[PDB]
Amino acid sequence: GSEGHRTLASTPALWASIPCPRSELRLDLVLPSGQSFRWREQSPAHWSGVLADQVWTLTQTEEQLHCTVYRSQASRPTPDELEAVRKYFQLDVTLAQLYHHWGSVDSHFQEVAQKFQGVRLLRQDPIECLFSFICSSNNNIARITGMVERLCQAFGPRLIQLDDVTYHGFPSLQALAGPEVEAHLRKLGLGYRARYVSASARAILEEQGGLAWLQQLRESSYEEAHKALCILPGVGTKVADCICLMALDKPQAVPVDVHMWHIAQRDYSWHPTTSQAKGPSPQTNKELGNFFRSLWGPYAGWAQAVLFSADLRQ
DNA sequence: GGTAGACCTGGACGC
DNA sequence: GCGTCCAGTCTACC
Ligand SMILES: Nc1nc2[nH]c(N)nc2c(=O)[nH]1
Ligand SMILES: [Ca+2]
Repeated sequence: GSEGHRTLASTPALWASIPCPRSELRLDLVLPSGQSFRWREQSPAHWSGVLADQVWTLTQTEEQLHCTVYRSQASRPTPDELEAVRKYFQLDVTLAQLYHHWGSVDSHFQEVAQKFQGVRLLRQDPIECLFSFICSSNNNIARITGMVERLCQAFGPRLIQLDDVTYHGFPSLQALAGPEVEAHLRKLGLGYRARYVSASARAILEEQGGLAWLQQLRESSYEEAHKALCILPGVGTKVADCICLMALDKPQAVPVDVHMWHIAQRDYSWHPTTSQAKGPSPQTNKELGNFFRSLWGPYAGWAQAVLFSADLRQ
């Protein structure tokens, strides 16, 4: 009982709650949907992963989000620690207000959103988000998840061990810039993205001024941020958009992938207009992004997450 | 400025 | 069982 991944039932005294209705968040729809790749449902309806340099397990009831953290004497999450979670899930943003608005201007959204509530955006660490999505290009969520895992296991700080699972913090820039990192990543199966991670780690550290350069984009403008990211190797329109949206507070950023193209064509009968090409291309992708923004507004990136997540459930 | 394949790696087909 | 197909970014021309 004292060992292994905790459960709300097995270690009651070891869980603190946070007011949060299923309407505001659905762990099962958010955590495995390709925003963050480091959450695993170790026990049914119980998700474990690293949050703010500590390992947590989370599970929810109808109106509560149950949180438990592994740090020395096993205690309960403190009010400050719970605050780290509220920030991770950006709980100050009311999902119901957004859903209402989107559903109100988009018929199709209302339709889909009635069966997929609780899909919101995680507020992620810039570095993890950056490299995690560099590994996402021309790839599938299942594969990306393993790559990210092995990556953290090889270059990330070892945290704690639950059962046979050893958790690691996300690798530092210096670590990812180290010697022979690409080669090691290749043996780890990242394919040609091994070089991207390495190259981008070094470019940021030995050309852009380092971490301060990234962290600073949060205050910059979507246009600026997205522009600056494409500098980095392996970071194109999509990855840049994912980073802006998921880690830089750019809620209007709309990543364009295979899923968003299908959704556009199938549910909106969309077609590029200002672009002569009628298939994916730097031009058409850019236009699609604008179309969704024009369609959903300032939080288009969040609306996009709802449909994207629902489109995975096929 | 705007299109072609080429591209690591498996799960999933189709044959 | 073996050969496609599929889940973005970059480069080589046009
Ligand atoms: N459009 C889009 N593509 C994605 N890829 C991954 N991995 N996550 C997303 C997402 O949220 N949106
Ligand atoms: Ca594709």
